[PDB]
Amino acid sequence: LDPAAPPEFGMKEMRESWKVHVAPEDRPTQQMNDWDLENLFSVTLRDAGQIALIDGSTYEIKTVLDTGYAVHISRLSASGRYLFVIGRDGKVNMIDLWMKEPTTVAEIKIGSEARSIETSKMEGWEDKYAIAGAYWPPQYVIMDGETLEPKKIQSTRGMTYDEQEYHPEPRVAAILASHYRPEFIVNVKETGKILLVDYTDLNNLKTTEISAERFLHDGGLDGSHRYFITAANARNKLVVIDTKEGKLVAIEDTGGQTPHPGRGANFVHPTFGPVWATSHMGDDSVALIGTDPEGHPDNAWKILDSFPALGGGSLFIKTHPNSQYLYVDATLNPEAEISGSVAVFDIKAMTGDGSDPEFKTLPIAEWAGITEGQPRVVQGEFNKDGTEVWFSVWNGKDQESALVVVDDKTLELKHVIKDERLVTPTGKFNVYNTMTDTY
Amino acid sequence: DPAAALEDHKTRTDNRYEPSLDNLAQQDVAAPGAPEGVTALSDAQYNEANKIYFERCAGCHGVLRKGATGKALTPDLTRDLGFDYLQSFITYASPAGMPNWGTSGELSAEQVDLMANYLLLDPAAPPEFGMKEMRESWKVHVAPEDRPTQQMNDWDLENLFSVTLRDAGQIALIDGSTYEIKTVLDTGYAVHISRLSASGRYLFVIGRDGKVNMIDLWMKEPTTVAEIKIGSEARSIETSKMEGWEDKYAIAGAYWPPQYVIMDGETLEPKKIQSTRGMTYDEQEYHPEPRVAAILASHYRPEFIVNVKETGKILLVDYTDLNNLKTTEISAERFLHDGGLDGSHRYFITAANARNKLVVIDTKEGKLVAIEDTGGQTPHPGRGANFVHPTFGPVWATSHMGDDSVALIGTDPEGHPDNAWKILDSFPALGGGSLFIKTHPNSQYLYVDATLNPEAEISGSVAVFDIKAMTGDGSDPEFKTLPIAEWAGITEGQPRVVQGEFNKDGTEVWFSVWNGKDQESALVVVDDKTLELKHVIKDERLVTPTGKFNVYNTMTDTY
Ligand code: DHE
Ligand code: DHE
Ligand code: HEM
Repeated sequence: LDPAAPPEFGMKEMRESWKVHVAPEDRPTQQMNDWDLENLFSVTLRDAGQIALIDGSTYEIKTVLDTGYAVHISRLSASGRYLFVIGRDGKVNMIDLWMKEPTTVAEIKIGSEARSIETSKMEGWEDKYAIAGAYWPPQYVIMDGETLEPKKIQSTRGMTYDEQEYHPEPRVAAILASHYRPEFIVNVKETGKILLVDYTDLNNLKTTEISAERFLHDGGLDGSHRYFITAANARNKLVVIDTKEGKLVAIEDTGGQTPHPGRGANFVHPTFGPVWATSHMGDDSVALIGTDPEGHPDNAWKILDSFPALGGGSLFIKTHPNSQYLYVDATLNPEAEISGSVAVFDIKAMTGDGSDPEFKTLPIAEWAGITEGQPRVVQGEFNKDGTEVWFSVWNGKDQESALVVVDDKTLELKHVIKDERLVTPTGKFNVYNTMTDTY
Repeated sequence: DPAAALEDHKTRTDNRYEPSLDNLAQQDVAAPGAPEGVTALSDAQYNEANKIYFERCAGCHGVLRKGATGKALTPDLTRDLGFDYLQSFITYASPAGMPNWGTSGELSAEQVDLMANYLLLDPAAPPEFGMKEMRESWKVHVAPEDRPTQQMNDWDLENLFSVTLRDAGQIALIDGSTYEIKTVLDTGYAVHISRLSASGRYLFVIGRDGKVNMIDLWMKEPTTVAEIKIGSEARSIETSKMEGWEDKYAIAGAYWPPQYVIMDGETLEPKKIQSTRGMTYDEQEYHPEPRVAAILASHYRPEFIVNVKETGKILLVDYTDLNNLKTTEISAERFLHDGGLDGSHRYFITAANARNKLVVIDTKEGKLVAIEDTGGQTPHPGRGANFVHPTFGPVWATSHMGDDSVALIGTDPEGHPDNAWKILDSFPALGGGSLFIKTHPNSQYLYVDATLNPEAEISGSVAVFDIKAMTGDGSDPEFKTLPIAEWAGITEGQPRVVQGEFNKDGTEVWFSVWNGKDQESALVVVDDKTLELKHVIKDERLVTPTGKFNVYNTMTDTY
C-alpha cells in the first residue's frame, strides 16, 4: 500500500506545546543554591523519563527531575547556568541551575522523533540561543536561550551532496556550536550536508551548506576548537570542517567499520602531536587522525594509526587534558564479559611505531556488583578537574543498574553509585566539560 | 454551501494570472486505490481528471493540493466535504486563465464528476528531477573550444531583440534598427523569457517545460550550442552579472520540482541543484511546493537573487563556491513574484503580489530594508521602471493587475532619505489588468500597458506619462493614450498589447500586439521622441509574440 506521510510539526504545534513555567524576570539574578554547579553531572534515567543531577565530588543525587521520555543528551548553556535536555519524543526541558531548587523553567516539543540539542558558544553570545534537531519531521529549530520561544524552524529536506537527488527524509544528527563564529554546526545525515548556521540574524539567515559525506552522525571539535571532525558512519569516513573558514578540509577512511566517536577524544600523541580519536561499532579498532596543520603539517588530517581495543560494539572513547589515559567501551558487544568492561590505553606509552598498544581491561560491571542480566557499560565522562571518570552500568528498568566512578590516576575503583531512583542510567554530562566542550 | 463558488471561483482580472501546469499535465499517471467510502476512477478517467487538474486548478491549489492562493484540497479535507459538495461547487466553474491560451474555466458535466471524484482520491506526487535526469537531458552541440573566438556575423548584437513566439515554442531574433527578423529558432515548447550573459555573447531561453537552451550570438548563423532540462515546469532564468564573473554561470528556477539549478555558463553542465521546499516565513509551517518565481543577478556581489513564492523567502546565493555553499535566506512576504533592481543596481524591489506589497532588499548588505503596501491591487512590475522624478528624486514604478494604479517608491536612501522606500505617489493609468511599466534613461516617458483589461479599447492601448511634467503635488498626472493595436491594423480577435521594451539607444520602444496562434499578431515600434508610430512588424512566422528583450538592455539591466 501507499505510505501515508506522518504529520508535520511546525510553529503552531511548537507554540502550543511551549510552556514557560518561570519567566526570566522571576528567576534569580545569581546562584541561590549552594551546589557546585560546574562539577555537577546530569545523568539520563532513560526509561523513567527523568534525569538525576549528581554532585561530582560527593556523588550525592542532588535532585531527580521529570523530563521527556528517554532523554538522549544533556547540554549546557555557555555560562553553565541553563541545562537543556531532549527526549527521543522531541520534548525539550530547560532547567535553571541557579534556582534554590532547580527545575524546568520552560519546555517545548520540537518534533516527533529527536536526538540532538545544543547551545550558542561563540564569545559574546552566551545564553542567547539553543537549537534542537529532529529525525522527524526533518528539521532543526533555533529557540530563545532564555525562554525556549521557537524563533526559526528550518527544514532539512533537500538534495544529496553527491548524486544530487532529492531526499524527503534527511534526519538531523549531531549539532555542535562554533567557537570561531556565531554559528551552529548541524549534521544532516541522509544528504551528507553539514550546515553552518549564523544566528546573528534569524530574519536574513546566512548559512553555509557544506557538501561532505552521507550518513553523518556524531562528532566533535579538535583541541583548538577550530575543526569539526565527524563520522559519516555507514561509509567508514571522518569528515573534517574548518569552522573559521567555513569549508570542507578533508574526508578520510578510518580503516575500521562504522566509526562512532561520540564527541571523540582529543589528546597530544607523544610522536604524532595533537590528534583526535574514535572507536567503532562495527569492529574493535581505534583510529587516530592528526589535527594540527600549523604545527604538524605532515600528519594533519591523516589517519596516523589504527589499533584494537576490547572488541566490536564500541560507542564512546574518552580522555581529558589532565589524564594520560584513553578509555574505550564496548557497549553493544554480544559477549557480556566484554560489554561489561572498558579498555584503557596509556597515551604516554604510545610510540606510533605501528605495533598495537597494550591496554588494561577494567571490569566495570563486575566492580558495580550486579547479579541479574548482562548490564552494558557505556560512555565515560570526566569530572571538572579531569581526575575521575564515570561510566554507566546500564541494566533493565526492572533490574539493578549503577554508575561506576574510576580514579583516573590509578585506574582503580573510586565509587559505585546505586539508588532505587537510578533507573536505566545512560548518558552522563559534567556541566563544566559540556559547557566548554572539553574532550 | 456550494453556492460560494460564485465568488470564490469568479473570474477576475487579477486572478486570471495563475500558473497553468500544462507541461506536467501531459505526464501519464496510474490511478490510485480508492479507500473505504470512495468510488475509484479507472486509469483513463483518473488520467483525464489529472490533466484538467494540472492545467486549471494546480496553479491556485497546488500540484500536491496543499494550497497556494486557493486553500488545500487534500483527501482528509475533501472527504469531509463529501462528493455532493464538491460536485455542486465545481459545477459553478473555475476562474479563467490567461488570454490567448489559458482555460475558459468551463467543464462538462462528466468532467465536473471526474474532478469531484479525483479530489477525493489520494494525489500522487509527480516525479522528482535530479542530477541523473538532468545529465541524461544535457547535450552540448558545439563544445566551447569549437565555437568562434570573435563575432563571425555582421549583426549589431547589442541592438538585437529576442522575441518569444509563445505557442510555437520559438524565438525570433530581430534587428533593432532595420526591424528585420534575422532568424527564428525552435526550442520545442513555449519559451517564457530570454536572458543575456553579461558579455552579451550568449542568449539563454527557458521553456515553460523546464528546457533550457543556450545560443551563441557570435556564430555566422546563431543556434543552440547547448541544452538541458532542469524540471517539469519552469519560468525563470538568469546569468551571472557580478563584474569578473561574466559568462561563468546561469541559473534556472522551477515550479516543479520546487528547485533552482546553477549551471556552467559555457556548457550548461548542471553544477548545483537546490530544493526550495521549506518553511513559510511568517507562520513557519512546512510547505511542500514553494515555487521559484523571478531570479535576478547581483551587481554588488557574485550572487543570484531567487524569489521563492509560497514561503515568502528571497534567497541570495553566492556562486563563488558551490561545494561550501553560502546563502542568505531572507524572510520577506508570501507570494513573491517579479521585481527589478533600482537605478543604482543595489536594491532589489519585488512584488509580493497577492498581498499588495513591495519588498526591498539591499543586495550589498544582504538584508531586507522595507516592505510597503502600494495602495493598489496586485502589483505586477515585471522588472519595473526606474527614473529620476523631477521633485521626488530617484524612484521605481509598478502598475497593477487588480486596478488602474501606478505607484512610485523612492529608491535613494542616501540622497533623498525621507522619500526612501515610501510610496510617494499613486495615480491612474488606462485601467486595470496592467502587466508592464517601462522607461529608459534617455526617455522622458513612462509607458504603462493594460493587457488583461476586459475592455478591448483599453487592452489594445498604452498610457504614456511625461516624467518632465510630473510635479508630485498630489494631483494625478495626465497621460497620452497610444492606440497600439489600432496602429498595427489587426481586425480578427481582440489582440492584447503587452510589454514595452526599448532599443539600445532608448530612442524607440516596442510593444507586442498579442493575438491567438491562428490569428494575426504584430510588434509595434513607437518613436519615443514624438510618441508617434514608427514601424509595424508583421510576418506569418510572428505567432503569439509576447516577451521582447533587447540584448543591451537585458545584459546591463537597464530599466
Ligand atoms: C544523533 C545522535 C547523537 C548526537 C546528539 C547531539 O549532537 O547532541 C547521539 C549521541 C548520544 C550520546 C552522547 C554522548 C556524548 O558524550 O556526547 C549518548 C549518551 C547517547 C546515548 C545512546 N544513543 Fe545516541 N543514538 C542515536 C542518535 C544520536 N545519539 C541513534 O539514532 C541511535 C543509533 C538509535 C536510536 O534509536 O536512538 C542511538 C543510540 C543510542 C543508545 O543506544 C544510547 C546508549 C542510549 C539511548 O537512549 O538510546 N547518544
Ligand atoms: C516567474 C515569472 C517571471 C519572471 C521571470 C524571470 O525572472 O526570469 C515572468 C516574467 C515574464 C515576462 C518578463 C518580462 C520582463 O520585462 O522582464 C514576460 C514578458 C512574461 C510573459 C507572460 N507570462 Fe510570465 N507568467 C508566469 C511566471 C513568470 N513570468 C506564470 O506563472 C504565468 C502567470 C502563467 C504561466 O503558467 O506561465 C505567466 C504568464 C505569462 C503570460 O501569459 C505572458 C503575458 C505571455 C507568455 O509568453 O506566456 N512573463
Ligand atoms: C479547477 C477546475 C479547480 C478545482 C477542481 C477547484 C476546487 C475547489 C474546491 C472544491 C473548493 C472548495 C473547497 C472548500 O470549500 O473547502 C475551492 C475553493 C477555492 N478555489 Fe478552487 N478550484 C479550481 C480552480 C481554482 C483556481 C484557478 C483558483 C485561483 C484563481 C481557485 C481559487 C479558489 C479559492 C479562492 C477558493 C475559496 C477558498 C479560498 O482559498 O479562499 N480555484 N476550489
